[PDB]
Amino acid sequence: FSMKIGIIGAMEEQVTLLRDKIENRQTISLGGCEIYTGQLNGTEVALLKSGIGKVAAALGATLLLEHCKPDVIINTGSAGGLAPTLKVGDIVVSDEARYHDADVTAFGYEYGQLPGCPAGFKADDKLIAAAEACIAELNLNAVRGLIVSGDAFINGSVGLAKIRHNFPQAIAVEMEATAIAHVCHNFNVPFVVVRAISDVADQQSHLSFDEFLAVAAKQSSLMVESLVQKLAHG
Amino acid sequence: MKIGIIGAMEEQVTLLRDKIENRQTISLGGCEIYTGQLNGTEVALLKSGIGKVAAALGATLLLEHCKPDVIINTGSAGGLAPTLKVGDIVVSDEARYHDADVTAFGYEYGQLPGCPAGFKADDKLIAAAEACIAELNLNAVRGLIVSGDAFINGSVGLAKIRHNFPQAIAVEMEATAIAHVCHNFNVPFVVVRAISDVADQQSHLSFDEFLAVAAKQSSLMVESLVQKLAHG
Ligand SMILES: CSC[C@H]1O[C@H](O)[C@H](O)[C@@H]1O
Ligand SMILES: CSC[C@H]1O[C@H](O)[C@H](O)[C@@H]1O
Ligand SMILES: Nc1ncnc2[nH]cnc12
Ligand SMILES: Nc1ncnc2[nH]cnc12
Repeated sequence: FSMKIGIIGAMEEQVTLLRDKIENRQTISLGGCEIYTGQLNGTEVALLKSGIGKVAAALGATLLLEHCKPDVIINTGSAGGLAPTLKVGDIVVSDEARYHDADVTAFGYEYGQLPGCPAGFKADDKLIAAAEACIAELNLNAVRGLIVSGDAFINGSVGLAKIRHNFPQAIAVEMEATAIAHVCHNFNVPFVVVRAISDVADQQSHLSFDEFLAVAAKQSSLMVESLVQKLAHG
Repeated sequence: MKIGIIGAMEEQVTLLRDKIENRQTISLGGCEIYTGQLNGTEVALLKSGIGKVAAALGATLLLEHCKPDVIINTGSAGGLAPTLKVGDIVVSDEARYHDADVTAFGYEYGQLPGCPAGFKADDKLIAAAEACIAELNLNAVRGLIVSGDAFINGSVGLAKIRHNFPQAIAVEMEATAIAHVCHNFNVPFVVVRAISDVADQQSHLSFDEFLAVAAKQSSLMVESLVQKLAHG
């Protein structure tokens, strides 16, 4: 009864459903980001709409941490599926997060790793578990694994193949997860990514994203709502 | 007036950290902020770490806490403009991401949704920097600086930047992130960095050889600029 859960989403459509569910909501506007406070099923939450990309997410994650001091962070939104058994709508939960577009290999850093940072960032084990519990209880299809981020919308061709080559175990790709993980790592705050698949990152990813965002928002949202419930009670 | 200064590597901010008097260190979000005076001018120097997220994070803490009036981003860079040479100075007219790509939806290459395609550095700050470059007889170039989370070492990487930004004068890894954050906070900025390599196949070796040189030059520039900004 005194846990505050931070939730971060990039686009308005990706956070709109959850924003409308917040009881006693209030709006805080800062650094070009918006933070909704209130409760979601009796649980105190702080929902930030960050904007797209690594820097936007970092700026927002920093404002959320520094200002709302949430206990854990859940990054939601959509993603391009890379793992074979993923279909539009299915859930992906992060085990870990890595930048697919960071490269200081010229200095002997592991591909994806930035100097001063670990090669990848680990999601909180308990958060991952509660998320798997929800996945099982809602009976949805999900895959747990490495999620990779970059400042590009993958659309097949070279972009896609480079990622597949460098991160064969990557189960999905998007644009904010690793930045949020990087910031939480610095603030020593537990995180977990729970996203719904909107496309498969090929030549059709753009059209698929357009046709299925409502579906990904709904599916990811249901999971987040359920995860907050699960986390604060069980 | 308080001038905020951001640099990535310790080696890149240590000379400046040393001259700060009435010095205090604040440790937060895994970044260090050194507040005090640099030759009579109030400053806040942040060692951010390498890359866009590291810089965005550091910049946000700096702005949201020390509330500087302007931001000076320093450090080094890979020369792209034909006349640049190790030690030379590049000044930002503007900064753009060379690795952001959401063109699949119609944004300009390098542009992220919700942001202008590029971020303009402050005219006054640019003018002051040019006056210092002139007063110190330094060889410098002004123009577009492109940032990315990759160290450029010729080959395909360099080719991609030549192709999307034939006009870029230099490449590095934090500038646009800092510009982006200053944008959201309405804080003017300017980038002043020294060339440590020319981003070719030997950039790694050259970065290694001229580490110190870069640090000294960029530092000298920053001290002069701070001074000019605060006392004419
Ligand atoms: C419109 S670019 C794709 C967006 O959806 C996912 O959440 C990505 O991370 C990005 O925010
Ligand atoms: C060690 S990778 C190159 C570094 O020097 C420049 O300042 C870049 O921005 C990065 O911080
Ligand atoms: N294909 C893709 N690339 C990047 N971010 C995405 N988010 C959802 N689909 C994506
Ligand atoms: N070649 C290069 N690429 C990226 N950042 C740099 N900083 C200095 N040289 C660089």
